[PDB]
Amino acid sequence: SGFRKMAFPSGKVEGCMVQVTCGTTTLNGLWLDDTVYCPRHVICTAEDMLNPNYEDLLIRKSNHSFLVQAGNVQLRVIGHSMQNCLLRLKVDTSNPKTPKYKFVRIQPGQTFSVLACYNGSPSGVYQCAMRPNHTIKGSFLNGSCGSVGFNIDYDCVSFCYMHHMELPTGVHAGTDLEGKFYGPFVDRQTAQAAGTDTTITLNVLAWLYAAVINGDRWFLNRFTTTLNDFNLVAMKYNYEPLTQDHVDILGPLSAQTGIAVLDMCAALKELLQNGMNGRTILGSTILEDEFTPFDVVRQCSGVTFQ
Amino acid sequence: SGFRKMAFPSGKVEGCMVQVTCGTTTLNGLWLDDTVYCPRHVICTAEDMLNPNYEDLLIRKSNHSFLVQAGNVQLRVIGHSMQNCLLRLKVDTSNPKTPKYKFVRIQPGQTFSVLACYNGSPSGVYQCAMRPNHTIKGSFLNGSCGSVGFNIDYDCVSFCYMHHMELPTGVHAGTDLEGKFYGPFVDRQTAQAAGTDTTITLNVLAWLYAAVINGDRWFLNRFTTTLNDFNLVAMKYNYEPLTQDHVDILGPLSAQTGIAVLDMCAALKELLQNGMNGRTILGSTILEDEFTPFDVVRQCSGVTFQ
Ligand SMILES: CC(C)(C)c1ccc(N(C(=O)c2c[nH]cn2)[C@@H](C(=O)NC2CCCC2)c2cccnc2)cc1
Ligand SMILES: CC(C)(C)c1ccc(N(C(=O)c2c[nH]cn2)[C@@H](C(=O)NC2CCCC2)c2cccnc2)cc1
Repeated sequence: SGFRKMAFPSGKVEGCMVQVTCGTTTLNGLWLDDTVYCPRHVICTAEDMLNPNYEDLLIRKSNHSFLVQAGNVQLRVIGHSMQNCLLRLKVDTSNPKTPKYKFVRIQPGQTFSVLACYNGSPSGVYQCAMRPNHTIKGSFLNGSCGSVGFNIDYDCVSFCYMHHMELPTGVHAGTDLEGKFYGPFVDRQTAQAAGTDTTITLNVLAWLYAAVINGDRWFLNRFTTTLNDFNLVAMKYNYEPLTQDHVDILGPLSAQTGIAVLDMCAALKELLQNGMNGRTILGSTILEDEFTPFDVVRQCSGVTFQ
Repeated sequence: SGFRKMAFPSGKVEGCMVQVTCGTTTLNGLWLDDTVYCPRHVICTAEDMLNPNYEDLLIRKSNHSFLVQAGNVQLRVIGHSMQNCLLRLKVDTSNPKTPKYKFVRIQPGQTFSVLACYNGSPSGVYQCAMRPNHTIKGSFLNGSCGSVGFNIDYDCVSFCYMHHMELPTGVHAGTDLEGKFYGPFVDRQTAQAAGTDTTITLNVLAWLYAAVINGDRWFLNRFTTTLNDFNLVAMKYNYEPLTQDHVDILGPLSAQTGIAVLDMCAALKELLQNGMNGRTILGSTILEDEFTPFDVVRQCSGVTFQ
């Protein structure tokens, strides 16, 4: 029993974290086989983060401009190239701890684990959702850049996020492992701000199903709704519209609990309109949107507490 | 910026997890040097968990009654002994991944990371507080027994918890790594239930200091309180009394923010009496008690956002 934000075990990623220094700037990098990936802003001067030209800054560097440290061992850089907002540094040693891995680009609403690192040293792990506005609600201090986000399936690490910067509201922005930013953000100091966010409806529904699996039904009702009628309410409460594709995704959870998706939508409509009346669901006084249907299936029992 | 429940990186512990089987019962064990630690209830029959006599059950076992598997490798048991509610199985191989480690008994209100494991395979990591009633609000399914809790300081793993059982309310009970239960619980099926819990006042105060460090002061006020006057209110709201020792612990956070401890206590008194009026603190609509003063110092910047 229980239901917590649960991260993946971080050991396979810990063995990949290194420190990269260029000039006076140090940050984290990710060492897989004979390549080290890191944010390209490692080459950026202090006095000009307002308007860097990365092509012009990088052509002025040699391989020995970069210092890469794996623990207390120096890795010699033998090549370098820019890919989007990442640098790829070729090193003279293949990481003997490289796990089976893939690079994936994750979609808004999907979750991943973050290994927060400083100076190439892992410091903590936590689970995050990619918000609809393409930010994450992380916990990062100066020098956390280059920390990565990932999911693990059958001992294969799917890397999906590298941290680049903090926005004015204290939330975080970064790229996939091809160096393409999530959202409309850029790697320079500008006035950019996160856009308005929205609540991830599919995840709220998944979490209400988790509550039923774990034995709680207090918030159900005798009503149903049409998709369109629910979406009229969702707009009023800044929830994402529900689509037929999202209804289909909830099929297995609906089958395990015997609660039709549109019947759960009617329960959610009532909770939005009337509130929770001082009660809790899975220990929470608010509706939670940072668990996906997959996360619920991963964590909950496959047998409902009827 | 940000503030999350952050676990320690789990890799040093992952390399210690093994599977232990006796008869038809399988659970997790912890392999350090040439010893495997696991719950002694691994030797307990299905048809008699109501009244096991562990001395009488264990004398009927040999070394080869126990099967220990580290990944796909079998470890031969060459000795066994009971220590309180743990079994210590001596094996023929010293774990080459044994980290620097210690066993510690943690006090109520203190936090630790849990590596949830099934069949000796790590599945997830999360951060927990030891409640005043000696339970934890974990997330554990059948077969999670033997999963461990730990903290990490300068690459030394301090193991503090091994999971034994789930109580009727869905919370979890276990032992230190000497096999002594936290709380008044026993390793058999009885009517036992968690006692009434209480809110960890020292942790709430630490988290209000975290909110000031991160830049938010909305909940402060112009009042102060005496320790005794605060404790009268704490009793009404099921908060633990504040002691002078706990005031002293808050010294460094008070110094970093310039807010005297008893002045923060006055802020907390007002929040208990008046509520939060629809506002949030560090993203939360409720007062949070699962971060210790040490956790706040570990995670927050050492420079207040003034
Ligand atoms: C060069 C530029 C791309 C503009 C950049 C500058 C600073 C940082 N940041 C670092 O900490 C860092 C830089 N180099 C090594 N570390 C911090 C940051 O984004 N500050 C913002 C305010 C000014 C510019 C952006 C930070 C703090 C906490 C978490 N994540 C990042 C990142 C990017
Ligand atoms: C023998 C006894 C000590 C009574 C015991 C029995 C079952 C378990 N439990 C297991 O899963 C297990 C046993 N052996 C290997 N796994 C589960 C459990 O506590 N059920 C309770 C209801 C009946 C008895 C107690 C469990 C579920 C989820 C999380 N944690 C534990 C533990 C202890």
